[PDB]
Amino acid sequence: SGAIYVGNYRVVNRHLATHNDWANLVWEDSSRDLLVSSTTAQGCDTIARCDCQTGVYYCSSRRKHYPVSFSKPSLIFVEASEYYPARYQSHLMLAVGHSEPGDCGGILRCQHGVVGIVSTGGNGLVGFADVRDLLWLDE
Ligand SMILES: CO[C@@H](C(=O)N1CCC[C@H](C(N)=O)C1)c1cccnc1
Ligand SMILES: [Zn+2]
Repeated sequence: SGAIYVGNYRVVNRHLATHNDWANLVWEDSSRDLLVSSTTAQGCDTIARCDCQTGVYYCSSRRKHYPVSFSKPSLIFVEASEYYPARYQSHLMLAVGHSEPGDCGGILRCQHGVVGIVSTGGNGLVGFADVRDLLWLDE
């Protein structure tokens, strides 16, 4: 679990969105595994606006933050899970690291701010849904 809190927005994995998220919906995209809902209180996270390929992510199944090198956002084939069939997920970045079911939502960040959140795992790989192109999160 986990979210990004920027401005009056909450960014979560679409597959983990709650009823309150759907009832206060701003934007959602199944192909990216992202959903954004509106919040009453202002958040403290800032979004990175950069081309970094190195950063640090939070892994809840280890209680640890790990430094990683990650690929540029791309269209990647992801295996069937309880939440989606096997399909192509867009705007996804991969790295080598631990990610098991429950780690979705952990933040990946670089020197400029939040880059994205954990969205996929297994086999010693972790995938992150990028948010750096969503410029509207800053206004
Ligand atoms: C977070 O890791 C899970 C994962 O990749 N999922 C399930 C949750 C939905 C993910 C997606 N974005 O399509 C895929 C996972 C699965 C299967 C095995 N190990 C780990
Ligand atoms: Zn950066």
